[PDB]
Amino acid sequence: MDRLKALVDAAVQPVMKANDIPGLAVAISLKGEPHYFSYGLASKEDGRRVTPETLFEIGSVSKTFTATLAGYALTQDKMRLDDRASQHWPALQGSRFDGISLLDLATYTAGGLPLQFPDSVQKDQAQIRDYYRQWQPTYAPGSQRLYSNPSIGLFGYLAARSLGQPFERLMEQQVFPALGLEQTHLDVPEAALAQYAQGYGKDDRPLRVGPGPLDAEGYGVKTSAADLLRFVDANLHPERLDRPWAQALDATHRGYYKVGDMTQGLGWEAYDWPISLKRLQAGNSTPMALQPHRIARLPAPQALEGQRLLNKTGSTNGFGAYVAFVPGRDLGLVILANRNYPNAERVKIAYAILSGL
Amino acid sequence: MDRLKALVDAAVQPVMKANDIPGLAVAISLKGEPHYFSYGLASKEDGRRVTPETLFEIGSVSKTFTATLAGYALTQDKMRLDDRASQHWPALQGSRFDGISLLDLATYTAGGLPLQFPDSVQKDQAQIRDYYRQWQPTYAPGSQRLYSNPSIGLFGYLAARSLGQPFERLMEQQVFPALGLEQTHLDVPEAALAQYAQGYGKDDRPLRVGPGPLDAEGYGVKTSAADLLRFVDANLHPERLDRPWAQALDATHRGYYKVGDMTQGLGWEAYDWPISLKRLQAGNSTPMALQPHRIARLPAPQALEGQRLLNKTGSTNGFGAYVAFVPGRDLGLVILANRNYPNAERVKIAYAILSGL
Ligand SMILES: *C(=O)N1C[C@H](NOS(=O)(=O)O)CC[C@H]1C(=O)NOCCN
Ligand SMILES: *C(=O)N1C[C@H](NOS(=O)(=O)O)CC[C@H]1C(=O)NOCCN
Ligand code: NI
Ligand code: NI
Repeated sequence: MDRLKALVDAAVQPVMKANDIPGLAVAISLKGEPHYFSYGLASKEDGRRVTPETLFEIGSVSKTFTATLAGYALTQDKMRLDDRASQHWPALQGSRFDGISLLDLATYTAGGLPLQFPDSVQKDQAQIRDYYRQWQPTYAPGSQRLYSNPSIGLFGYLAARSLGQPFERLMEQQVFPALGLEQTHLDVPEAALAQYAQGYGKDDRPLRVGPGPLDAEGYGVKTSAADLLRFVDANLHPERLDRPWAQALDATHRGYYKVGDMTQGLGWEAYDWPISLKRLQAGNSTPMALQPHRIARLPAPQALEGQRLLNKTGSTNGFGAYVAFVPGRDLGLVILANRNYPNAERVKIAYAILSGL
Repeated sequence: MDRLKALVDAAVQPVMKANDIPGLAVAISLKGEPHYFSYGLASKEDGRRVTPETLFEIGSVSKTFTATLAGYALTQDKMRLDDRASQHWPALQGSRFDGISLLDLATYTAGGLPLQFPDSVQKDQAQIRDYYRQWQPTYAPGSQRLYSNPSIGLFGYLAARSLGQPFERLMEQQVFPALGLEQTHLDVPEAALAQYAQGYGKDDRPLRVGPGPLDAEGYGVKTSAADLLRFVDANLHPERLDRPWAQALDATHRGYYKVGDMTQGLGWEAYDWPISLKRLQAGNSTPMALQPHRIARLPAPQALEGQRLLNKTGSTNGFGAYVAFVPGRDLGLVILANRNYPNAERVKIAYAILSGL
């Protein structure tokens, strides 16, 4: 494995140095076997080292887990993607969500739901409900992609409602276990807190993510490199799971439209593979997150398999994560850092590694 | 026996409906007498009905047969569980299998051998050998249980080598006949193909298991409900076979360590009986098959008899099998289906039946 070791060292170390990244865990799945590389410090104050068991905040990578729950709800015939959103929450009946579908919410095409909830919306059922009740669209549903936590957040919350339980309960009791995961959480238990890395912000201050409205659905997962690769491996081989959970994962591997080179799935975003580093970086750039883009809608849902790269970026104030896999090559990659360093740099590491596998 | 009929019907029918199972064969050994219940279709195409003679793929239940061959090798003083793996295959000498025991391989504690051979390893001796020669442990031997086909596959293969014959020949010529079995096969003969059920996959496609490296050892057995109950009955009363085969069966009823509620034997996995449905389901859950678990090693091997439930689950892309017995209550159960439906559902059927006996 010294060959893989040399490749990963060469990819990681220059970027860790250039971005002053205290700690970074890599997990690679190659030819059906895991490989771990654990760099630096989980905490600068007490000098705890990064291991494959260190817990990191993965931020928006959480959307892939949220998509998995929604996938399950489909397999159980509890909801359908063409359902009107308000079908699954009576409180929204009569609002604009009578005419917005679950698919629109999942794929950020509801009509201009913002990146975040207004700063005034606290983590509170009534305030979240009221926000959606009063929300006035900027566009007609299904025409403009605008990356949005309130959009996919609602999708996840409605999936939970369709299954008749809180989102958090379903994730902790059903989803994580069904995926073969045991070190993956929405709220890190007391027993595992010693594994929780410290995050380091823009100003080098220690930071951990605080609560917010629909945080669990949008950006709330904490996990290790080892457990996140287990998730990637389930995505590569959904047959490691029970039938309905295999089907749930399959549902997150279906593309609905294109923006530039990117095909939008549930949570996952896909690309042809190979693709240039420059194009992959463009798909993961700040304008992709912050600008609205017209969508090019596929005539039918497209299976995101074969020679394709499926990926997701995620950040919190103190953390930067990236996950990617190539279904047709059985390659899987996880890079978790305890600094929020640029998306382009994460893609740089991933590309250098994947290019050499 | 309409009373047993009422119990079995009530346990089976709802689960068949819920999981869209085309065909399911139940065989129960109660107080030393067999009872068969045969539901639905062995093939949806030609409407052939399930009978106690229908052949199903039992997947990982095959491991109990593999363990029995190893049990025989032990009785014939051809190998010992403490033996270094490479003692029984000179080709592995100089590899990590110089420091891994037969017991490690049998009980999935070699140090991180994966669930499956990499898809790139073909059913070929050289490729299988090279895989093992190049393999590097994630963990120290004897410390972590990670369920693995290459692991127990090697155990069975090495047992065969110790006896001086191919694994397939030993199973067909010696093991199956010794157990009184005539409808149990690694490869179904032409004469019996009309009995071989069609399997039905995740997507409802007609599926039968295809060849793979060490498939015979890990998951390759096809058998009927009647023949598999005959095997269960041999397990309940080993003294019913020739002395060496009685001893071979006894060897598979010895526990070496615990993980949660489960005591690990050779092939067989054991629990106290009675135990809650919830706990029995956890023992047969996805995290059990996919997560590494630190083992709690027993001071000496524990005889798996009296008030205990010994069981094994098994699946292929198109089939789902479950077998269980309670030595101290002389109870035996076989449930074979031609759909790979969730482990928890199989346990639900079995628990409902066993609790009513
Ligand atoms: C997800 O991690 N997001 C969404 C967005 N950036 O998109 S990404 O480049 O695809 O990750 C803004 C940052 C981030 C969060 O919202 N993270 O949650 C912590 C602050 N709300
Ligand atoms: C055995 O049937 N296995 C082992 C594993 N699941 O464990 S079990 O729940 O104890 O059965 C994965 C699936 C399955 C197979 O490997 N089946 O053979 C076909 C794929 N190699
Ligand atoms: Ni594959
Ligand atoms: Ni008895």
